[PDB]
Amino acid sequence: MPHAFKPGDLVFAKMKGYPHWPARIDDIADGAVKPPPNKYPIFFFGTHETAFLGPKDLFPYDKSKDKYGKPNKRKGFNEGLWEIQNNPHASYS
Repeated sequence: MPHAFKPGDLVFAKMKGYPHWPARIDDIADGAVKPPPNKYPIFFFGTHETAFLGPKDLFPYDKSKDKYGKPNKRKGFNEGLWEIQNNPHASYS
């Protein structure tokens, strides 16, 4: 059975006006800004942007990749597909 989301989990993350996007649940570094309550820090592959999202917008990668893991015109997306498949836990600073 599923657990709660934890840092390192791989997802497609959905925001308004964008396709479901390859992403990970990030850790929060010591001294870094924490997310609001009930929100997780989402690192978006390819763009390397962070947003704060709730579970309603987070689709586990394994289950969802056959639907969402296809090339997209949007800037950073295909780069994001490479990262999530090939080095999803690397530092992208």
